[PDB]
Amino acid sequence: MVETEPVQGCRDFPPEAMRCRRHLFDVFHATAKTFGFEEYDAPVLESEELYIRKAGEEITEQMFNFITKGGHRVALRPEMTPSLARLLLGKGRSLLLPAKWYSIPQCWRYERRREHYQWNMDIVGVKSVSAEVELVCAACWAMRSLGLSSKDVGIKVNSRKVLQTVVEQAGVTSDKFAPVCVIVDKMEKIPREEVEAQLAVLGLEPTVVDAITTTLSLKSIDEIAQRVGEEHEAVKELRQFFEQVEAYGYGDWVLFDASVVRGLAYYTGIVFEGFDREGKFRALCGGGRYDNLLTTYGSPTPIPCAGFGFGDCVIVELLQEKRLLPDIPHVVDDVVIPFDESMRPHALAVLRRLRDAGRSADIILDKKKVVQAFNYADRVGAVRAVLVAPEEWERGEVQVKMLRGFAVPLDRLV
Amino acid sequence: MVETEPVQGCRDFPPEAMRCRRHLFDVFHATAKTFGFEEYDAPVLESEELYIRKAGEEITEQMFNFITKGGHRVALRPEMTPSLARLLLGKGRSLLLPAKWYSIPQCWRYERRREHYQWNMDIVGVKSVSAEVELVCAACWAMRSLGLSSKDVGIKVNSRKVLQTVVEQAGVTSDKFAPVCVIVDKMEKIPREEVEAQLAVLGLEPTVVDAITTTLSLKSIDEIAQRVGEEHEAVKELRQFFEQVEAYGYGDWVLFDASVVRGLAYYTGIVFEGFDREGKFRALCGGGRYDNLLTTYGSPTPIPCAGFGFGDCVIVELLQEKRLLPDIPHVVDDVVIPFDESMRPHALAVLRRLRDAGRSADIILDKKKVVQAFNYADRVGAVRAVLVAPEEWERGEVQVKMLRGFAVPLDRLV
Ligand SMILES: N[C@@H](Cc1c[nH]c[nH+]1)C(=O)O
Ligand SMILES: N[C@@H](Cc1c[nH]c[nH+]1)C(=O)O
Ligand SMILES: Cc1nc(N)ccc1Br
Ligand SMILES: Cc1nc(N)ccc1Br
Repeated sequence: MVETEPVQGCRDFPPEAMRCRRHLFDVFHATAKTFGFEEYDAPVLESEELYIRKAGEEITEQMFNFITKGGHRVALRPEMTPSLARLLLGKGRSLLLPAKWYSIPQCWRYERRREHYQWNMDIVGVKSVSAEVELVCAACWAMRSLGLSSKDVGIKVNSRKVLQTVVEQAGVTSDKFAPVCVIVDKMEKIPREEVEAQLAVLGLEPTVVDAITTTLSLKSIDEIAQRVGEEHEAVKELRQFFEQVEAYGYGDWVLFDASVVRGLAYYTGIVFEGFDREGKFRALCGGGRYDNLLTTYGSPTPIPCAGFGFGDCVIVELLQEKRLLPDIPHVVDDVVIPFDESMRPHALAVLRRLRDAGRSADIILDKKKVVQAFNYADRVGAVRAVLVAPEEWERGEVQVKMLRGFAVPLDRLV
Repeated sequence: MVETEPVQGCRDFPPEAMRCRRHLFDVFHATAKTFGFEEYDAPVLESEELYIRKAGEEITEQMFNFITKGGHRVALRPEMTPSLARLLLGKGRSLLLPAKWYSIPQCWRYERRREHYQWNMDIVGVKSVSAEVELVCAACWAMRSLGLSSKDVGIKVNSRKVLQTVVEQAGVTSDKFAPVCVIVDKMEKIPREEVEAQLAVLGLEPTVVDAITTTLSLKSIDEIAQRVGEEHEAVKELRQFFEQVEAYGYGDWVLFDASVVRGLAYYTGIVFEGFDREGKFRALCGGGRYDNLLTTYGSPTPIPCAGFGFGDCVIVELLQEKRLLPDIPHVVDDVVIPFDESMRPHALAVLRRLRDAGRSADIILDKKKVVQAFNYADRVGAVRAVLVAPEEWERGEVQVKMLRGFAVPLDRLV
């Protein structure tokens, strides 16, 4: 035999598993359309340039890359956001803004699974927190559409500006801010002592760290205000954020967590994460504001951006745990059963009529006995079995039977 | 700047181009559902083993492949059919047959464009030509659904068994039959003299070639019969085929062409190609019967298979040529315009109501003047603009205006 298992770390999607994936993707699509985003795509294979940010990131560290025969540096994309930036940047003044773009790219890592699908939603050209508000509400919407509630999940929200103020006041050149987020992002996962030591390696001093941990463990926006001011950008922003989410009707879904930073270098302002309220699973989704990526890529004018990624794995685990992923059995409207081979030409004409009317229909393709054909109809989840027999055809009729046996005229079938 | 162009031979799909791709994919999906096929997927990255057939094929020759860091032979799939076989074979006795599986994989080649999307439709477990009939009718259906007619296109049909009989009677061991098809497949593309010389290289003699070209240029099924018999498999098959397609209502779409072989090694019986009736474009789609692939992959019992691939490029060129690809402008049902920032909380509640009712709606995310907001609504193709102003909100109303301005109650919006 040839190897029937897929390549290391990659999933097969036979029809059963594919119905589960469609169930999910359908929601990502429907949500995106509900929120007015526009679909886009770009190649899974990008130039390796695009992902060299040098902030010790997990996503750049764990990169599926290789060299073409021509000697060019390429890589299977680990995330979408850089591809988006390339596209947006490719369009100059010609891109109407604001722009709301979404996609469901397969993304790759080398190491544990090595690929996944990630819904991406991004808003371009909106300075205000109204964008983050929309994005966060989109993630909730999607989760709600999958049957989840604010009892089951929520979205932790923060701003990196708070910590930016604190880092800056510590005398630390602003270049250090990206690696500091990537290290502090590991605060939950790994112990307190082993995070400290990373910051010491990147040249930071002890009193400047104290203020980091303290601010990380601040429990409220009012507590942040005490430390930084009530008309600091972040406080006004976050109050506006929570006020807007409150008004849209999703206030029970969102909450402030000062420990939330995310592990990506490019986030400048608000950042967020979906999580289950039982503490069982990793982040359901993740995003934030990244107002300087496109300047970094060489845009002559800075372009404000915000968005998120919502993976295809954790959501499923969670939906299984909550018994919200029932087997989706296959369905087709009609199965057309010729009484025998002499009725095939006639069964085809029937098949053609049914399909013309927008119905999904099979016709039995092999030579088989009526009861075996009917069993088959049940097995593939036919709503209806349509028997084409010679005695009924002579009368201009067929025999129909609902699975979930009467004589019926041809016109009246549809 | 970073490089804004995609990697060599790969396409970007910004929203405009993506709407064109959805237009097409929608039809592939809808057709598949109409014909009762089940979606599946597998990884774009496969083991290179899977494609070593050694019949001098163009698809194996032009393979996008590389080695992982672990030293394993892998490759971006050039086609789907081998992946399908792996899947089908992975399921043993447990796969209910017949099975009808479809997918729209991106496929890859190294060399001219290096990737494309290819609708795949395959039927597994059906001995009879009813499968090829269904497949061919599916391809037509799809093309018809894109606005094309039998005046514009058709599907040339043949059987490799005819040539098999002729090759065998020439004393040529059956091993030679796969390379002979791959060479003769180049009969249209390259000149008569340069095809002859390929067959001479693979050890064939002169009189055996004469019979090949003559049979290739036979113009009718009746002419084939003269040469091989009226109850040769192929003649009975093809008559059954054309009779069945005739009965389904698509007889004007299909026709016999003895020169049709396809360039793939695995086809055993009936084979077909879509083409434009003006002689301008390459093959729109291509397929056939491959009853021994799964035996070749190590199946303990032979499993009959048939199917086709339908690329995303030629169809588009053709649809453009026939003016059947109009710009699909963006649409959204509602754009919600707060009179000003003090009306935002209220505009959100409105936004929430609209979306709850299944409508697609935006809300203006930046701070902007009403007329600029309304311009924007037009630019993104809003069907309707919904103005949330303080005088109307106090009355429990909004101002609605159709783009393709009245006071309206909130309940009555939906
Ligand atoms: N690229 C981010 C998600 C994101 C989309 N837009 C902004 N952020 C991630 O992989 O987590
Ligand atoms: N794999 C074939 C198409 C096909 C699908 N099933 C059978 N044949 C191609 O690339 O042309
Ligand atoms: C979980 C994950 N994250 C990435 N960034 C890329 C692939 C995979 Br799998
Ligand atoms: C036209 C084409 N054919 C393949 N087999 C693979 C990629 C591409 Br592009």
